[PDB]
Amino acid sequence: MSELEKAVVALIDVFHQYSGREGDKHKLKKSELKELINNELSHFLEEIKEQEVVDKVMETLDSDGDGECDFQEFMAFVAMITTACHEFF
Amino acid sequence: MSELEKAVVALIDVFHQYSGREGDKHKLKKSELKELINNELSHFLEEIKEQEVVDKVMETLDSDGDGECDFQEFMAFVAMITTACHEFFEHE
Ligand SMILES: *C1=C(SCCO)C(=O)c2ccccc2C1=O
Ligand SMILES: *C1=C(SCCO)C(=O)c2ccccc2C1=O
Ligand SMILES: [Ca+2]
Ligand SMILES: [Ca+2]
Ligand SMILES: [Ca+2]
Ligand SMILES: [Ca+2]
Repeated sequence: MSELEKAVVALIDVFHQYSGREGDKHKLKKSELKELINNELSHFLEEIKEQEVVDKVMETLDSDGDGECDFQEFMAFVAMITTACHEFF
Repeated sequence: MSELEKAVVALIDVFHQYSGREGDKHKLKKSELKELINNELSHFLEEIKEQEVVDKVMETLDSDGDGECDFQEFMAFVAMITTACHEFFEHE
């Protein structure tokens, strides 16, 4: 794979490393989303140490209202992060 | 860096490998977009050889109509590709 192709696959893989833990294997519940952020975005985003933040992040990401973050919603999160990083530089 | 953080950085890296080649250093013109697809998406998309094909890709991606693909528009392209890829496997 090229660098870009590897990045695409990594996005899918990381989503599933977390979505597949509990409940529906194709969505991130609050606890899965928290762990993804704390373990995999520790250099980019402040660590989540409060359940209120979990609740508010999920509210922001959960566009279809099912209480969880699906792949589409995760990709919108990735786009937000990547845009923020781009602006940073 | 986690794998996710490395992937994010790779997106920014690749965009800039191509956007700074010609003209506006912050956007992909058609030639730069063709080169990006042909060299970085050679396993996921058919090689571009015809003008009409790169014209159509740019038309599809160029949400703001300025004739080039900026970073936001590139990120939307990446999301399209990633979503399509993920649908080839169990995804529900
Ligand atoms: C991206 C980010 S994202 C910050 C939340 O919007 C970042 O914090 C960072 C820090 C240091 C080097 C690189 C980066 C990013 O690419
Ligand atoms: C990703 C892609 S790119 C999007 C194609 O519409 C792909 O073509 C593909 C084909 C076969 C297996 C896996 C994948 C992808 O992960
Ligand atoms: Ca789950
Ligand atoms: Ca949802
Ligand atoms: Ca350019
Ligand atoms: Ca544009």
